[PDB]
Amino acid sequence: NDPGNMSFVKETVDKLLKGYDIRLRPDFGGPPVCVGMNIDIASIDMVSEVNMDYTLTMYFQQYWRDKRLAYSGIPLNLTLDNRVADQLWVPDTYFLNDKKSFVHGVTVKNRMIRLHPDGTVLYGLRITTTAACMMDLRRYPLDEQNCTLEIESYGYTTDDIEFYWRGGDKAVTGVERIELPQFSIVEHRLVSRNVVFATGAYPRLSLSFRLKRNIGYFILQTYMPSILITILSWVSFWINYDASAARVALGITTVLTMTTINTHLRETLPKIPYVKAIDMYLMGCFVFVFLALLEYAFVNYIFFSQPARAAAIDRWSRIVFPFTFSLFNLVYWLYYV
Amino acid sequence: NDPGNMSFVKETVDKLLKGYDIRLRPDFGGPPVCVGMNIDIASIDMVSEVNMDYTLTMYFQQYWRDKRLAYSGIPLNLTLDNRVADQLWVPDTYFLNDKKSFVHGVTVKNRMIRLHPDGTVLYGLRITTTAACMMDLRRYPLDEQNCTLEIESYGYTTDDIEFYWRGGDKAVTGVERIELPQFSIVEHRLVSRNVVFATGAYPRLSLSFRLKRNIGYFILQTYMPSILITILSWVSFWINYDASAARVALGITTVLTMTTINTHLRETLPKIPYVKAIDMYLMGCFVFVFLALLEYAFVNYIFFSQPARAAAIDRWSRIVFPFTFSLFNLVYWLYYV
Amino acid sequence: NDPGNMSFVKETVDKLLKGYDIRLRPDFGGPPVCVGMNIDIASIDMVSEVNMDYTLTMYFQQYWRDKRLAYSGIPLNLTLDNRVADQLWVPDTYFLNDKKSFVHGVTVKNRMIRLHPDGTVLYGLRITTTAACMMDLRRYPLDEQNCTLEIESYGYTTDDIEFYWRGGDKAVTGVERIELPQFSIVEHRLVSRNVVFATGAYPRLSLSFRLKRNIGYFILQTYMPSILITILSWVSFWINYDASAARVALGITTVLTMTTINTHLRETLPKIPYVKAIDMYLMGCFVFVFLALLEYAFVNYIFFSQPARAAAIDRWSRIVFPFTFSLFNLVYWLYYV
Amino acid sequence: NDPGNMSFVKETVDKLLKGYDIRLRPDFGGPPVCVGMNIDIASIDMVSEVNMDYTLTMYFQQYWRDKRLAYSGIPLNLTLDNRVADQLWVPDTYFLNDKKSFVHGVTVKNRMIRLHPDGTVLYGLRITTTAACMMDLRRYPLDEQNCTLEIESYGYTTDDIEFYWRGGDKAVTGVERIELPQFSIVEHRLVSRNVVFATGAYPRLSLSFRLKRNIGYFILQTYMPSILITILSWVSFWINYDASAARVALGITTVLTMTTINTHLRETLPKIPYVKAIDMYLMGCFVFVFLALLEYAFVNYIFFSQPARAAAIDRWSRIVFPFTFSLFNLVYWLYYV
Amino acid sequence: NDPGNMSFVKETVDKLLKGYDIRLRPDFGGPPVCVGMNIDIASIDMVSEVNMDYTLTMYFQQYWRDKRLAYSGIPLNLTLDNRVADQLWVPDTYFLNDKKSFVHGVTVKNRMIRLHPDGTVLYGLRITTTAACMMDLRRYPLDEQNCTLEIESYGYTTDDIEFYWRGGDKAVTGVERIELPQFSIVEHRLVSRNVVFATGAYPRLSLSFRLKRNIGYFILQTYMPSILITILSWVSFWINYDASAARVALGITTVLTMTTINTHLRETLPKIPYVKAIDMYLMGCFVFVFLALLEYAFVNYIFFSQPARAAAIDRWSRIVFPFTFSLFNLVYWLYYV
Ligand SMILES: *[C@@H]1O[C@H](CO)[C@@H](O[C@@H]2O[C@H](CO)[C@@H](O[C@@H]3O[C@H](CO[C@H]4O[C@H](CO)[C@@H](O)[C@H](O)[C@@H]4O)[C@@H](O)[C@H](O[C@H]4O[C@H](CO)[C@@H](O)[C@H](O)[C@@H]4O)[C@@H]3O)[C@H](O)[C@H]2NC(C)=O)[C@H](O)[C@H]1NC(C)=O
Ligand SMILES: *[C@@H]1O[C@H](CO)[C@@H](O[C@@H]2O[C@H](CO)[C@@H](O[C@@H]3O[C@H](CO[C@H]4O[C@H](CO)[C@@H](O)[C@H](O)[C@@H]4O)[C@@H](O)[C@H](O[C@H]4O[C@H](CO)[C@@H](O)[C@H](O)[C@@H]4O)[C@@H]3O)[C@H](O)[C@H]2NC(C)=O)[C@H](O)[C@H]1NC(C)=O
Ligand SMILES: *[C@@H]1O[C@H](CO)[C@@H](O[C@@H]2O[C@H](CO)[C@@H](O[C@@H]3O[C@H](CO[C@H]4O[C@H](CO)[C@@H](O)[C@H](O)[C@@H]4O)[C@@H](O)[C@H](O[C@H]4O[C@H](CO)[C@@H](O)[C@H](O)[C@@H]4O)[C@@H]3O)[C@H](O)[C@H]2NC(C)=O)[C@H](O)[C@H]1NC(C)=O
Ligand SMILES: *[C@@H]1O[C@H](CO)[C@@H](O[C@@H]2O[C@H](CO)[C@@H](O[C@@H]3O[C@H](CO[C@H]4O[C@H](CO)[C@@H](O)[C@H](O)[C@@H]4O)[C@@H](O)[C@H](O[C@H]4O[C@H](CO)[C@@H](O)[C@H](O)[C@@H]4O)[C@@H]3O)[C@H](O)[C@H]2NC(C)=O)[C@H](O)[C@H]1NC(C)=O
Ligand SMILES: *[C@@H]1O[C@H](CO)[C@@H](O[C@@H]2O[C@H](CO)[C@@H](O)[C@H](O)[C@H]2NC(C)=O)[C@H](O)[C@H]1NC(C)=O
Ligand SMILES: *[C@@H]1O[C@H](CO)[C@@H](O)[C@H](O)[C@H]1NC(C)=O
Ligand SMILES: *[C@@H]1O[C@H](CO)[C@@H](O)[C@H](O)[C@H]1NC(C)=O
Ligand SMILES: *[C@@H]1O[C@H](CO)[C@@H](O)[C@H](O)[C@H]1NC(C)=O
Ligand SMILES: *[C@@H]1O[C@H](CO)[C@@H](O)[C@H](O)[C@H]1NC(C)=O
Ligand SMILES: *[C@@H]1O[C@H](CO)[C@@H](O)[C@H](O)[C@H]1NC(C)=O
Ligand SMILES: [Cl-]
Ligand SMILES: [Cl-]
Ligand SMILES: [Cl-]
Ligand SMILES: [Cl-]
Ligand SMILES: [Cl-]
Repeated sequence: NDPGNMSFVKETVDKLLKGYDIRLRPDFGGPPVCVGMNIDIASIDMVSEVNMDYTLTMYFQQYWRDKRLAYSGIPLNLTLDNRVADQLWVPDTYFLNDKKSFVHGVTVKNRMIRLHPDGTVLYGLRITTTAACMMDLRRYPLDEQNCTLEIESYGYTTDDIEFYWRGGDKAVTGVERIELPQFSIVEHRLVSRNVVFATGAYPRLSLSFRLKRNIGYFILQTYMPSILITILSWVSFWINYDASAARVALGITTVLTMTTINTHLRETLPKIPYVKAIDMYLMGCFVFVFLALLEYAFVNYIFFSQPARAAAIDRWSRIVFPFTFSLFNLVYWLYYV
Repeated sequence: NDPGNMSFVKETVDKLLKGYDIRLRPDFGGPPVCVGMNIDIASIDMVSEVNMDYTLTMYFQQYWRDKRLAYSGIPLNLTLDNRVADQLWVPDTYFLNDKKSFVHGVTVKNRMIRLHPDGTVLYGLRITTTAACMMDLRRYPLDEQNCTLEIESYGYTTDDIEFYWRGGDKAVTGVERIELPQFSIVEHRLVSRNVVFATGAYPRLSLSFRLKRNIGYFILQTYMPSILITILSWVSFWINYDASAARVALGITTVLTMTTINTHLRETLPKIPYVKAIDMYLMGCFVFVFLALLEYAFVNYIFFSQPARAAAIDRWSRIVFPFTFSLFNLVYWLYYV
Repeated sequence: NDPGNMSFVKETVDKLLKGYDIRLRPDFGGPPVCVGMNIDIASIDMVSEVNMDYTLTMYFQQYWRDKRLAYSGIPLNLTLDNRVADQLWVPDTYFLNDKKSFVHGVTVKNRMIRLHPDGTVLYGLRITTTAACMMDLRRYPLDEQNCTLEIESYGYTTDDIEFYWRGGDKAVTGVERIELPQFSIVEHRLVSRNVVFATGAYPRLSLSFRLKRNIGYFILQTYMPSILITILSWVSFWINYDASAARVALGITTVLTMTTINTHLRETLPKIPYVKAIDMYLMGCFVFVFLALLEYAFVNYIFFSQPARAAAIDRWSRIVFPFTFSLFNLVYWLYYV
Repeated sequence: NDPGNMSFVKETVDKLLKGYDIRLRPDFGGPPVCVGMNIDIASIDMVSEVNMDYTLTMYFQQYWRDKRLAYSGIPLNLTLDNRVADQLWVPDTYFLNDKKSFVHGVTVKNRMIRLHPDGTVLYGLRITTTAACMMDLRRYPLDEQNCTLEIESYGYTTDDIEFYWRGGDKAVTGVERIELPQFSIVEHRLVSRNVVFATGAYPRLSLSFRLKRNIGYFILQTYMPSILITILSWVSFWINYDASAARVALGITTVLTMTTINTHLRETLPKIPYVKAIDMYLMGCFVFVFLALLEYAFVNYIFFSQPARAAAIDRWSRIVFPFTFSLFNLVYWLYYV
Repeated sequence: NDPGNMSFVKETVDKLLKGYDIRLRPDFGGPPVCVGMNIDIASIDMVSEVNMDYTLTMYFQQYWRDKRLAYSGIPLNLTLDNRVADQLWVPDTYFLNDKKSFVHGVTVKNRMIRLHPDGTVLYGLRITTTAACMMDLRRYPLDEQNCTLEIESYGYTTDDIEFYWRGGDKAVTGVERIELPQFSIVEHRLVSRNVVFATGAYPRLSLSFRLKRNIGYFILQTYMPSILITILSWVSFWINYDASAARVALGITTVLTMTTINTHLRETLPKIPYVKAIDMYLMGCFVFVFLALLEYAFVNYIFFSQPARAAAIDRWSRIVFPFTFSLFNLVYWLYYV
């Protein structure tokens, strides 16, 4: 009779849990129970190309109705201590593609249960999850990635449990507040579908983001140092061919410098082994400095016999190398845009 | 009647827990319960730019009143074993921006419960928490950071629970004893406010520090080696231009040395990819050594035809390079102070 | 009488667990209980040569019959909450070669129990396991690996429990969907056998894959840089022998470049210490550049006394080195194919 | 009556735990309970300068008297299974400066409870703890460190619990058996005191060690390579000044070699950023090789105009550089001893 | 009467656990209980010189008799579910030198309990343990190590529990199947003894292995590259002394190459700081290349004044350096064999 009477509320709640069976879903043997889900994305911790995964922190909320929990006489929504969730049936929701997830537990287990007079249950969890994201890094670092989060029921088919995004397209919030230092989020989508398996159709909810990488860092730290070394290799062309020590030292040191750039960048670059766009550019620049030293090899071999022809080779090399390298840049960036 | 009678105290405490409901907050259905909080900061373990987080160890204390726990006849404050906290209602306090936190449990769970005759509860926890701190590292290593710790109730709105800093501005202690090897704490602030959400206003407490990085290490290990290499590149100007091997070797080795400095520092520097102030300085010095070798390319090309003009270019380069580099230093440090 | 009557189903299930003993296997003291197993491979997280292990995520399902759990009157398959599995006997199945495995527990423990009227139990678990895989890396990176997963009963012999692959060769699914960036799966096999131990025969199930490594990355990043340095060393042969500084600098810098390639690749290469095929090729190329500099040592020592003989040595070196290196390549790749 | 009668001992122990309250300390409301502590140090796992902590494994024993546990008729000390400790009051002892600690649990929880007829309790735990140790590394690697372990009661003041070292100065054993590869233990001290806090005085026990680092490794691997490069730079002085290519190459390569030593040592050196003694020596040697190349710059500029003065500068440089470097060594080692 | 009657077996087992006290050892107050132990070594995961520990996976079995568990009428050995071990007394066996150990728990806790009619208990556990192994690495990488596993009772003295190796020298199996990529096992020993402590003698079992490292990897990757650089330094002796640029560049580049070998190997070598045999060889080779460049310093200083004496120094250096280096190799390998 009195909502503020704590003794009466204890009697009301104990009546709900008297005879309550946690092993049975609501409306057992009848129509499936519809569970609505909405996510408040706290942050995206990291996106790892080496491990092919990303880490996500979110507020995961589930919304279903259990008529066994309906109470009367109290015109209020009962927010209960999170330890009562162990005494109730909850959906066996799991993330299909997650690798390691947990529920925060400081200072208490980050969980909330809110009851409603008609039997509706609001069930919230603060979850940090690492989900697998297979990344196509052929265009690295100019790549665009699409990482998803799959939500499914572990043991119940669509004859028992159905999923939907509560609130429509606005079910997932906090996407605009995500601050990824390396990526920029382009779009996010919410997909609801049933997936047919051996044991029957299973409810499925999908949340996906499209990530576009920021290339500003790689231009300054990776492409620019390699270009300048390639430019520096062409200095040998304008050096007089009689100076054997100067042009050989200049040619071989640029090759030495190029290898140091290549070898040390591999430590900073992702450890995943296969061909990438950045590797094609770095190897392309190494070929040019390799051919620049070979150019002087031909000139130095024929400088004594045919000075006019040796000088002619050197003069043309002052144009072919800048033109071919610029032509190589044109085709490379057009193919990677 | 006798405070020292252990049997009587057991009877008194068991009476308090007889009929006690942990699922209901104090004054359920009535005015919100006010929870006072104070923090004793044990230490700040680390501040990570790569992970964008910091680790904090603290004594977290909560102070509320529960009239269900009021006892009479014992004019003493009852300090109970920490296992009794599981038999009482405690606030569902959590840290909004934490990534991984735990309560120490050696040799026992680091927790204390103290009861008072009027029903007041003192609840302490020793917590190590890793909290996310988004760092703006454009001015790295001359950056100044502001890392916070957000405290909020997980399931209760301001109609049920209210937060305040117990003791005012002196609620948080131990800040002056924090010893960060890399940072110096400038100020800390305590903020109390209510944040409006979809489900209503939520109590919020904020503790923030301002961190100023120490630049002494970077001057000796990063800026000084790069400056001296740039100074060493200008030695080629005073070397006679006829010595083709000497000036070419000197010019190309400084470029080789500069790349080794750049590549190896990236391992020591933070792994976060984007433009930083230190990167601008390192790349700026590489341009100067790159142009120093290009300067001899022009001189060596025209030394035979116009010795006077080639010598004139060399003479002016002994002034422009020191002046431009000093001018570059002036604008760089003024823009980063 | 009514399948949709939740109260009747609770009575039926409680009758099954009344007097049920979890310490005794089904048909205790009689014929062994046959447990059928099928695996749905979610993914293969990683394959580590340094740790000699691979990480696997899968849906592990076990299928046995317990006549103590037979129920009548309900013509339906009872899917129960996963917390009921603690109240039933389950096989003590473990993975023989695993190093670290766990069952996912977000948002609930990833586990399902399904009962059938005849007493059959379907028991599913989502398990991430790290299994030891001893790899023969003599042919690295042209190696082919065979990693297995051994399934055995911990405490029961074949007189008590028997294993079989439920569904035959189609028991394990999802192998075709595995996407390993570095490896390609060639075949998988299912083996069932009994292994005789000291305490008797034990049931055993084996799932093995054959992995073939992708060599495309190593050709571009490891073999190609080393070959080009070896080619660049032969440039000294066509350089005139009077230029002492040029040929010595060219010869010694290629050795310097080769060491930098060798030393830095070790960081990228697996940390396991022993002889590998890639090490033989890298050391072979170092011998050629080492002998190239020794070739000029002989020429420079006898150029003054016998110019004709010194020139003859240089002329033959322009053929022997390309021929021997090509001959070395022919034998190397034939032995490693 | 019969000590060997297992049934009688069960009756005696069950009588002690009948009515026993774990929430109340012994002599509740009366004099404080004195807890004696002794530690058997198993090992010191590691000492980390990067993390500013050390790892310790020890046998932690606590010794107090509880008259509620007094028994008569059995003239024996009852060693009970470690699961009985959960049914008894134990001190809330914790380590003030620990970062991560645990109690070993294989094959059982490493814990022992021994009862005595007068009510005395012996309570042992095998604990591995990581304790914070703030290290002053200005004199690194010639530093001497003092790492402590603070022991305190979490919730009880000196009015309730008092601490003392059981056995006096011999309370802590196993210090002489500690084998640190990098450090040598000089002394250890045991301190007992009461620390006044806001809520009153708290018992405190302190165990501290003084660690002296071993410098033999750094002499061979760090100081010796840098000294020899500095010695090698002076070779240019005895080289004839007409050889422009030789002295420039020798001077610039020593600078290149010095940077490689500096950059690569940072990976092996601790990652903590600030000035250290080793950094001063490495930077000092770089200045000498930097000035050695500048010395030839002056000589090469004036060799044509004033050969006598240019030769005079070279002759004096053969003495000033060895003398200044030796003078630099004298002041450096005297200031760091 | 009927072994196959599951109801009768439940009655028999429940009778054993009726009145059973887990806090008391078998034959409490009487003769000590003898516990037999045998180990089936599954594998040795890794041996870490940096952490001074090794990881071991094994089947740990304990064999004792408890007359309280004797049953009659069932002529069979009762294999029970592993959850019954929590209802029985088990020895408090722990590993003295372990650092981190756990019992596998997928799909169940890897544990078995087998009862016998006379009261004998067979108790098995699958344990992965990391045990501390102090390694003497003065002879690294030609070192031979002896790693042990100490087994002891935590709380019981020899008056209560006694240990023995069940099966004699054949108690530990699977040693011959251990496959360490870096080490080869020479011998293993089983030791049983009582260790006298302050509180009395304690039972102790010791299992130790002798490990011999494989040096094949270090010969190819560490010793061979350093030897060839030292050989390459002697090329300067046969180069004509008039070529100042050639011999200086050759001498200083070998020093540069040697430092790169030394610095980069430290990353691959163990991080433990102190003198090792490999460090002596690497530093010895650096002295030879250091003295080789100093040899030309003397020759170049006196070539103009005394060409005959300068040539004489060069001629003798072609013999002393190969002889001293070979003499250095002879003493080094004899002292390290
Ligand atoms: C990252 O990558 C993933 C995987 O490719 C992308 O996920 C896909 O997203 C698209 C939408 O952008 C999904 O397409 C939609 O699927 C809905 C569900 O499909 C189920 O139901 C339909 C029948 O309704 C069945 O045919 C189907 O088999 C499933 O059972 C559909 O309802 C949608 O249909 C709507 O649009 C079509 C036109 O496209 C209309 O004709 C319809 O009337 C209706 O309006 C639609 O087809 C697709 O299913 C998702 N794939 C998966 C595997 O889930 C992410 O979008 C991507 N991320 C980003 C940022 O791009
Ligand atoms: C990775 O490496 C592992 C280990 O080498 C390979 O595993 C082996 O796989 C082969 C099959 O490819 C297995 O061979 C088969 O074993 C079955 C079980 O053996 C038990 O039972 C037989 C009697 O039936 C006993 O003799 C034996 O001792 C065992 O107790 C056999 O039933 C199979 O026999 C079938 O084929 C033979 C011909 O080969 C016929 O004569 C038979 O009639 C019958 O049709 C067969 O012998 C082998 O046992 C596996 N080894 C282990 C240790 O399990 C993986 O295959 C490999 N991975 C890849 C991808 O290659
Ligand atoms: C690593 O660094 C720590 C911190 O600096 C060192 O710890 C200190 O150790 C010294 C001893 O070496 C301690 O000094 C002793 O403290 C005792 C306790 O102090 C309490 O009680 C006294 C009154 O008795 C109060 O004044 C005080 O405020 C405390 O409440 C004292 O009892 C000792 O006094 C004894 O010596 C003095 C002379 O020194 C005599 O006059 C006295 O009569 C008596 O005999 C003494 O003062 C010091 O307290 C420790 N500091 C801390 C913070 O605990 C470690 O020693 C160091 N490690 C190594 C290896 O050097
Ligand atoms: C790695 O390093 C460890 C530590 O050094 C080695 O462990 C030692 O192994 C040897 C055997 O190889 C052990 O020696 C034996 O110890 C037994 C137990 O000693 C207890 O009991 C005896 C009395 O019986 C007491 O004197 C002693 O103090 C102990 O209380 C002895 O019973 C053995 O005696 C047998 O041999 C001797 C001759 O050597 C005969 O005279 C006896 O009659 C009898 O037959 C023997 O002394 C030694 O105890 C171990 N040390 C430790 C600390 O446990 C490992 O062997 C090594 N690993 C490898 C692979 O080498
Ligand atoms: C029990 O705790 C209360 C609260 O800490 C103590 O009350 C304080 O008493 C001091 C004086 O001793 C006052 O200065 C404070 O203002 C009081 N605080 C409050 C909230 O009342 C009380 O003294 C303690 N009881 C005992 C026996 O120590
Ligand atoms: C509060 O509810 C309890 C339980 O129904 C009841 O006994 C009590 O009388 C109520 N309070 C009042 C003031 O009536
Ligand atoms: C202590 O309290 C108990 C419980 O109220 C009571 O039975 C006992 O008599 C008290 N002690 C004394 C000495 O009265
Ligand atoms: C449902 O089953 C319960 C338990 O057997 C029974 O008491 C109840 O009457 C059943 N429902 C109906 C509508 O009969
Ligand atoms: C052992 O103690 C029990 C409990 O006190 C008692 O019933 C039994 O008789 C004792 N044993 C003997 C031989 O008296
Ligand atoms: C099996 O044992 C139970 C318990 O002792 C007994 O009641 C039952 O009669 C036995 N079975 C048969 C067939 O006698
Ligand atoms: Cl957490
Ligand atoms: Cl802890
Ligand atoms: Cl998980
Ligand atoms: Cl452990
Ligand atoms: Cl495990």
